[PDB]
Amino acid sequence: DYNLTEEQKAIKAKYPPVNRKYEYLDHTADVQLHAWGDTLEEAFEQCAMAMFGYMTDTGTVEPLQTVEVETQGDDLQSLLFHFLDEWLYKFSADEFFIPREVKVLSIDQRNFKLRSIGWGEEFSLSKHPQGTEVKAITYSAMQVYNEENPEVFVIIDI
Repeated sequence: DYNLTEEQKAIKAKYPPVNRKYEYLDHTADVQLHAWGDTLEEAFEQCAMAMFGYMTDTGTVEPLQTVEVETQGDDLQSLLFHFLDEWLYKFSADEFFIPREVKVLSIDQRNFKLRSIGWGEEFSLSKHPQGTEVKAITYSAMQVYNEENPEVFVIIDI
């Protein structure tokens, strides 16, 4: 939860809220993200939105521009890692993109390939509430469950 300007509240009211299927467990130097959904694809996209949700109130981001992230791994855990790593790099460099919403179109469970898409705009300290900088994705405790109730767990450094 953040404190919003009047302008930020107005943008949040103009766009549909994103359903939140994630939660945080805070520690001194890192945070565990837990995300879930009806599909593994939904658990992945919720994990990405949980990550960006730690940096700002993504409800205040306008869905002006579209950005695609495609990636591969050697298993589902490393696929998740590189998926989050690539989205974090879209934010931290180049176009400094912050997604309001992320969608995972497909995960190839055989080859560990993924296609995803996000809608958003350039991050800006004046338009977007300041949250906490995500310094890195860590790989020490990736967890992926891909049975009846898909869910993922990841630790990010702050």
